[PDB]
Amino acid sequence: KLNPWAVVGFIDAEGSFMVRVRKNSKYKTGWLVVAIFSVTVDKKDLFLLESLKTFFGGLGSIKKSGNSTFSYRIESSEQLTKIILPFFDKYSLITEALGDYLLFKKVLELMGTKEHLTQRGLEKIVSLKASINKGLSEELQAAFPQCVPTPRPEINNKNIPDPFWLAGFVSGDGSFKSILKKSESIKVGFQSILVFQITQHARDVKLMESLISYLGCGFIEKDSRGPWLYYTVTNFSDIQGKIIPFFHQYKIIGSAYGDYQDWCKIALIMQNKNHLTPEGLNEIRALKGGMNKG
DNA sequence: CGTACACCTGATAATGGAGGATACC
DNA sequence: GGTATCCTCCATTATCAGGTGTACG
Ligand SMILES: [Mg+2]
Ligand SMILES: [Mg+2]
Repeated sequence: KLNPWAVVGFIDAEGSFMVRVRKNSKYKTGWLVVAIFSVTVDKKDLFLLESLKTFFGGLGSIKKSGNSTFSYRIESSEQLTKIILPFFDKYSLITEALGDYLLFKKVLELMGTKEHLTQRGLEKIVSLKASINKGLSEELQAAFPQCVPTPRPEINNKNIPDPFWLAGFVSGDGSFKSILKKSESIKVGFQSILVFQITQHARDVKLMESLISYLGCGFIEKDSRGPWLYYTVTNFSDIQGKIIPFFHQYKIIGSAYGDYQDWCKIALIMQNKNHLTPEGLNEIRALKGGMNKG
C-alpha cells in the first residue's frame, strides 16, 4: 500500500532506466533493442519489491540479482509503454534521473512504431542510449561511430512535488544515523548523536538546497573528495521538532521504516536526558545494534 | 560537561550492465 | 526465420554510512 508520490520519490533515489542494444544476426539490423525498468535492493527489502509489483499492476518480475540482492524488473516494451510511461508522465521524477527517464521514453516511442527494426531508428536509439546513465559501451561506440549523443534534457529548478515524494526519496537515499562517539568530557565517556542525512550527487544541488527551507533545518556539506552532498541535520531540537514529526506523518517505506522507529526510540531516551547515564547509554547501544538487520 | 557543526573515509547494496533460453508470430 | 521476453548471472563502484575534532556556551 504505496502512495504514487512515494514511489516516484523512491525511484528518484534507486530506480534504473536501461536501454540495451545487443548484437545478434537474427535481427535484420544485426541488433536487438531492449528497454528495462529495474529496482534492485537487498533481500531485507524483498517485501517492498512485492508491493511495487502489486502497485504496477502485477507486472514484471522479481529475481535474484546478486548474492544478497533481488531486482524487480519490467522488460516488456509493451508493458512499459502501457503502465510505466503513463505513471511517470503523470507523476514526474525531479532528480537527474528524470533526464534518463525522458530519453528512455523516446526509445520506447520509437520501439512502439517499430522504428527500432530499421536502420535510421536504430541509429536514433543509439543516440538516445548515448546520453543515458553511463553512455555507450566500447562495443556500441565502435559499431556506431557516426551517432552523435542526443542533447540531455535541460529541465530547470524542480520543486518537491508532494511531501510523500520526500518520504520515498529518503527511503532510498536518506540515513537515520545513531552515533556513539568517544568523549573526554561527557561523564559517561560517550556522546550520543542523532544525525539525519540525505545523500546525492552535486548536480542536484538545487534540490538539495531546497531541503533546508522545505524541512526548516539542516545544512549542506560537500564531501571534499568529489561531487557529493550530504544534507545533514545534527541539531537535536530540529530532529525532535521537525524531522521526526515529518516522517511520522509521511512514512518511510522498506525496512528502513524499522530503523526510523528505532532512531525515534533513541531520541526519546535523549529527550529524557537518559543518554547521559550508563543505563540509558546501554539502551541506546542495544537499539543501535539492532538497526539495519531487517 | 555537553552539544553541534566541521571535517574524514571505506565496504558494499546498488549501479547498470551481461548473455543464453524460451516464447511468440 | 525474425522478433520479444524471460531468466540467470556479475564486475565494479558511488555512495551511504560510520566515523573523529573542536569551538563554544
Ligand atoms: Mg540512490
Ligand atoms: Mg540509494
